[PDB]
Amino acid sequence: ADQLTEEQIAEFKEAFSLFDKDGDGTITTKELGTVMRSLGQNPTEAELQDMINEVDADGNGTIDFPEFLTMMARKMKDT
Repeated sequence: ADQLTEEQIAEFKEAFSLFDKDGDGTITTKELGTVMRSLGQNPTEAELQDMINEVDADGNGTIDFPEFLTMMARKMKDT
């Protein structure tokens, strides 16, 4: 299940909404670094490339909404 407070989801929606202007909820991997920067997050370039190559398995250059959300959960020290 989600491990994010419901109020945080409102902000997360507005950040993704400004970039998923493609119309069905997809963002490009070239702007992938930009959405996280708008949210105030700057991870290592090594992590940036790795989180992209795990989900962009078909190399289509697009990332769907739940994939990006999974990666944002996966980078923490879980319990």
